[PDB]
Amino acid sequence: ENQVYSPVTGARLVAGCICLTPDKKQVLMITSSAHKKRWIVPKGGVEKDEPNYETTAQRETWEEAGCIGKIVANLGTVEDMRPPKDWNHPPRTEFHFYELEIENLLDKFPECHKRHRKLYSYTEAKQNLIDAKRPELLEALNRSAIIKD
Ligand SMILES: O=C(CP(=O)(O)O)O[C@@H]1[C@@H](OP(=O)(O)O)[C@H](OC(=O)CP(=O)(O)O)[C@H](OP(=O)(O)O)[C@H](OP(=O)(O)O)[C@H]1OP(=O)(O)O
Repeated sequence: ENQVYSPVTGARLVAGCICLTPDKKQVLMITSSAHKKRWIVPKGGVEKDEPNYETTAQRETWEEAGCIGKIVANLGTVEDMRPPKDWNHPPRTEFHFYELEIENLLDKFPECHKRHRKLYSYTEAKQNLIDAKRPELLEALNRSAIIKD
């Protein structure tokens, strides 16, 4: 619709955040809208108007998790290497991830009724993304400044 794709791989361009607490013991996570039981991290599709990936990230973090913070690091890109449904390979999604230091969480936000939202230690957060079958999101988490204990 209004989405943007890599001119090389034709993959859909996404940006998101690893929203860490100030102490950096916990990371904010949200539930998928399609898969209502899977815990992921805030991200969404880049739109034409958006000048940089930081814009898409901070927007998507707000819309999806009602989270406000400053980007303290670029974590680089990870790919969603998901084989096409008629599989029985070019990547599906390129994600541009930033580390964000949480300044505030709001009780209202545009998908406050469509998603849940919780802070998880590195351990619980690792298992959640295993359960979710999203290792490219775990790769991003690992590039963060999160404490591993
Ligand atoms: O499920 C997947 C892809 P995967 O099954 O991991 O290969 O992602 C959907 C995405 O559709 P797709 O085009 O297949 O990537 C969904 O996107 C689309 O439907 C866009 P399109 O159908 O490709 O135009 C949508 O992703 P975006 O947030 O980036 O929009 C879904 O996110 P949701 O809104 O449910 O949180 C996202 O699910 P998830 O990341 O598990 O939460």
